Amino acid sequence: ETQAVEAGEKTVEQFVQALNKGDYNKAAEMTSKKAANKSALSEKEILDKYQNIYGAADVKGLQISNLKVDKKDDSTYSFSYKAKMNTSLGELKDLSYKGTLDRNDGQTTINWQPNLVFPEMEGNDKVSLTTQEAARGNIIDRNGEPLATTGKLKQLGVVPSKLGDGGEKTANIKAIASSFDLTEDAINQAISQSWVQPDYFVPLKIIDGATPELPAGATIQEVDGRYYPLGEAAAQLIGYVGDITAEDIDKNPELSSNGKIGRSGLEMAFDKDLRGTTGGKLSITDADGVEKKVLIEHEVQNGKDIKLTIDAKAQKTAFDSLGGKAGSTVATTPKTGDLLALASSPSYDPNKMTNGISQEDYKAYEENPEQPFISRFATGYAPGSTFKMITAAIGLDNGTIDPNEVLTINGLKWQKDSSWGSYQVTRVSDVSQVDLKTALIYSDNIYMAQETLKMGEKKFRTGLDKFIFGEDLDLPISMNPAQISNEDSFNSDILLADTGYGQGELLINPIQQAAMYSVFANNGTLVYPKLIADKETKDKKNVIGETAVQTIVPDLREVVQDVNGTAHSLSALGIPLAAKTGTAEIKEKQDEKGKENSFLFAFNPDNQGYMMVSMLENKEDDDSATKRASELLQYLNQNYQ
Repeated sequence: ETQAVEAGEKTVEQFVQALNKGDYNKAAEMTSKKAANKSALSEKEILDKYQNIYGAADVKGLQISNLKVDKKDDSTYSFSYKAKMNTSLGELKDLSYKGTLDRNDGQTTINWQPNLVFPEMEGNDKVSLTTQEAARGNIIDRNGEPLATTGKLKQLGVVPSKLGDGGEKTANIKAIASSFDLTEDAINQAISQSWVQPDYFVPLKIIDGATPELPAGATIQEVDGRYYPLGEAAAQLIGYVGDITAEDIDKNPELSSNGKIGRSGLEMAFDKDLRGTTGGKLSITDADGVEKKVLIEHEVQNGKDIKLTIDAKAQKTAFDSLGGKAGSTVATTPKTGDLLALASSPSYDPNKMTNGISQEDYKAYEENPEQPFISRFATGYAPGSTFKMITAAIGLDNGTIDPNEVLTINGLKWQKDSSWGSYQVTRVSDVSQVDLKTALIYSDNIYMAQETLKMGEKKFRTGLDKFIFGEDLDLPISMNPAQISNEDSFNSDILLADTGYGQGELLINPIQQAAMYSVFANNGTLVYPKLIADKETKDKKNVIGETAVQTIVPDLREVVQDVNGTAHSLSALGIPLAAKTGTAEIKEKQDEKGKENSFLFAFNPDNQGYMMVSMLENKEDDDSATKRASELLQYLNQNYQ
């Protein structure tokens, strides 16, 4: 009729969680009085020992197993268990702890001994901790410009002794809370931490913006931190870093209990390569410091740099050009696949994200219907009517499209026959006589719809299978493979027609679009995009025939040169351009009225030096991808020959 084991097991479990959370006072309180067969130190000494050892090594995730609590005599119970914990030098597994407990007046306490810090420690043994911190690698652009690196950050903090006494301190803390949007409790918790000394500086917040008037006690210090020079302009590509938490540790035991881990983008994708290995040594020594046991010993390894094909100026110009609207712009050197820019708008501040963003500003990002967190350049979209040039090329190669055949088209709408019900393909300009060249110039959907249907699904898919639908691109960016449609067959004349001018169920991301459109700058050879600068160029030959390319390209120049071309506004720039505009019209079940995406494909047809693909999502009034492309084009044309 005994159930004092219940309380026994529980005490050890309460002691351990107390240490797990760093409440060393609480763990000290659960220990027996100091005496020969009880605790070896007063509770204050005990508190201090854990604070100096466990606090310095930043011990977290202390977890036990095999908890056995057997009784030996009336007022004494033995205990033992296995455990692991994580430190600032990594995990510590296979630890065997053992001890006894004192039962008295209902309560049960721990007969503390040094071996409940670390096993085999005895008497006045000590712990030595040395740390060699490893610098996180930098993500740099094609010319070495920094995209993720270390920077000097403005850190607000207070010096307790300079805060005053009694009411004055309370008045100063109030003022700091106002001027910097902080809580009094937050500030007070921070000043109470044990490492703090009267004249020491205690950090409170990273100041991104001008520095307000500083109240007594408050001060700013420039400190090192991860820094993103392009800020939001490359936020989705690069991602951001955050504090390591237990969950990360569970998965990776080599992770330092305190440190930084990438949360998205390349920071995450290359986190192992960028973090390196933290060095140092945790060991037990006797009272004199003579090494007794080595618990952990690592050699420091600085992370390595990751060099991209990105051009930091193109990236910034690409992002800025989207004017804060929903959209994406991708730019490459089509002959090699180098990714010069990967812009997605809107975006988020990666510096605020890494430096402690409020919960409200974080939700406002995630809840924004325009989704600034998504990587639009890695998200599948219907490619729009720019895709007409792909359908055209396929038709020239298989002989179903004669560039000289002139179609008679009346009005802005057309259906094959009344089996289409109320559906009709729509074009923007009412041009009566339309051949391939005229269809490209005017961006005529009806012409291409008619030609696709004439071609038939079998020939059309035979051309499309030569591209990259279904392929997983070799890039450190998460994405789904492009698709023609949801199933293997369209099983619909309408869907077939629609896919020919780029709507229907096509889903291709801007990077994938750029890969496919590279055939016009490589005489029909497809060049796979690359992001890592040292990577070997990869290509696929004969995706489209040389003759198709040679026929379409001079037509694309007219898209710009011809007074009626849809990209004629770009001819005022006076630079060599082959272009194809497009639109995608998608259905609605909430606004009712459909939304329209606007696109621009452009490249230098004289030197094939650069290529761009840009989308303005849900364009308004007279905005277009084309009206925003001039600055990026000017810059690429000057620099990529």
